[PDB]
Amino acid sequence: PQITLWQRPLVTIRIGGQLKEALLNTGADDTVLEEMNLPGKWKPKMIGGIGGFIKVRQYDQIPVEICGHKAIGTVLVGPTPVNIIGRNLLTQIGCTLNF
Amino acid sequence: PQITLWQRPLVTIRIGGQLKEALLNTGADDTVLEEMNLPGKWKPKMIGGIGGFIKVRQYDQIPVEICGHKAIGTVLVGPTPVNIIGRNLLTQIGCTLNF
Ligand SMILES: CC(C)(C)NC(=O)[C@@H]1C[C@@H]2CCCC[C@@H]2CN1C[C@@H](O)[C@H](Cc1ccccc1)NC(=O)[C@H](CC(N)=O)NC(=O)c1ccc2ccccc2n1
Repeated sequence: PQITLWQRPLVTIRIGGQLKEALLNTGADDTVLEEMNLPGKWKPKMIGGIGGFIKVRQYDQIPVEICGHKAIGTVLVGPTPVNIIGRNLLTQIGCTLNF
Repeated sequence: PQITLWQRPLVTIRIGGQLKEALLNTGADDTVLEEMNLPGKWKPKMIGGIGGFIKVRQYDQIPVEICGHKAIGTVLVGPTPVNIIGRNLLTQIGCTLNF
């Protein structure tokens, strides 16, 4: 589809069997989701942004469905105010910026 | 142009007479540049990111050129790990998300 930027780019995503509201983020390397109890092995990690770093748990090859499209990759989970879908997954659903 | 997301979406911008590199960011509402001197009166503001809140200097109605396209709006200057162009300026140059 085509998404304008007047409003925050919120879309519906399906992960771990649940449907969630995530923000499309060209400015995020990784994908960070609100704390949730996922199955699987996970390594500890530190990621930063404006304001500093926060510790998150890293899960690999997690199947995610973004607005109908299907992708699968790394997902960081932690103390975040919103679900951030980063470039790692955006590339997988053929998403681009145009102006 | 059509920018893919296999690599950080960086672009060259021109502002205050200088050139700086900036990350086109759809997940950001505001535009925050690293600490630099800009003409004009400025007001103290605070913004929150993933790592928390930070203090910034706000400049309104400032002209910015993003890959040749002109935009005029608020620009926040503070201690950020990188220069980011937000939705307030991306909308001005008719930028969208596609896939
Ligand atoms: C600029 C401002 C208006 C304050 N907004 C934002 O920061 C909003 C805030 C939202 C609510 C909280 C959760 C994140 C979302 C999305 N972000 C936008 C979002 O695009 C933000 C922009 C950014 C880019 C580079 C450096 C810092 C910050 N990206 C991020 O926060 C991602 C998070 C991640 N680990 O994937 N960080 C990075 O992509 C990133 C890249 C390089 C870095 C180098 C050193 C230190 C930290 C670095 N972080």
